[PDB]
Amino acid sequence: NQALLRILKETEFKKIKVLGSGAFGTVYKGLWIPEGEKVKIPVAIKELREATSPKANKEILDEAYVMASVDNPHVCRLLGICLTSTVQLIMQLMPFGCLLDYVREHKDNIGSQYLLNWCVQIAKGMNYLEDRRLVHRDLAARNVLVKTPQHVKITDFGLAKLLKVPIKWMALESILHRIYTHQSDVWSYGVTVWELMTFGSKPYDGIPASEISSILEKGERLPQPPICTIDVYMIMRKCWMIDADSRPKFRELIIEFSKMARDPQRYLVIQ
Ligand SMILES: *CCC(=O)Nc1cc(Nc2nccc(-c3cn(C)c4ccccc34)n2)c(OC)cc1N(C)CCN(C)C
Ligand SMILES: O=C(Nc1nccs1)[C@@H](c1cc(F)ccc1O)N1Cc2ccccc2C1=O
Repeated sequence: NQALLRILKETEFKKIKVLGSGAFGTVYKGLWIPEGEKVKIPVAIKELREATSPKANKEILDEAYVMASVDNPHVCRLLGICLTSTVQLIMQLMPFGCLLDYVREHKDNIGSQYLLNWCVQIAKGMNYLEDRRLVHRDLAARNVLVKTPQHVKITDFGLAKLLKVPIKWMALESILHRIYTHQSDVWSYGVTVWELMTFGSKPYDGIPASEISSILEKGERLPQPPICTIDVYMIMRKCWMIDADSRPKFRELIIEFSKMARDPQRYLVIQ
């Protein structure tokens, strides 16, 4: 469906300032000024480094059409694309940033209701992606954007396969065998929840990435966050089982966290 994706000209968007760096390009804050329109729309612009992919623009545009057809409240959608010597991707701006920086900036004012609400919404977005046969591969708190404090969306899924490796978020079968499934995303979701329950701590802080596979093979896992009760830590612990098919499904994670969101004081102990 070609109509869903905007083909932009260089004069239809302007970069204002730099938001951050991705794995393959810089993300800017900018304005989208559609031709023959009286609108100037705040957007996020990601410009890929030139000649970083082997695929030509014809194949990259075909892949971008898929990213422009997702229809879910908790999943980001590609708005436009500009095909010059470099590819430039345009998306709606999320004014509050990524969820990792948000829980760090607002650590003192975040209660149990917010945290369990985020776990449900992320599992809903991931469950929609599994239904659409899309594998994320890079699910982390840095890739969960905040449109408003209680409305989050998942971004940058399928980026590796559509075109330096995030070891501390990957399932063990992905580290050892380069296998990426929807159950492989369940592992990363478990780490993402761990980032939120610790209010943005770094997983395996101080441990080199080359030792991570040895640590997981020994049986070590991320420690229990202090605010988590035993019922909450066991779920994220089950996301880290060696057998990917013994991990919980996203449909089950939605139900488990939704029930806890009914009685948030019973499951998260926050001062
Ligand atoms: C933790 C990363 C982050 O996203 N930080 C911020 C994001 C903002 N808005 C926004 N909107 C849509 C898409 C993105 C985006 C997507 N990708 C892949 C990104 C990579 C790096 C950075 C942004 C990316 N971002 C935003 O708008 C106000 C602000 C921030 N932060 C918190 C400001 C940090 N920076 C200025 C130092
Ligand atoms: O554009 C993206 N992120 C951005 N952040 C700031 C501005 S754009 C990212 C992406 C966006 C989205 F809504 C959903 C899934 C995604 O994978 N995509 C899409 C795409 C298509 C073809 C080649 C590269 C990319 C690529 O990197």
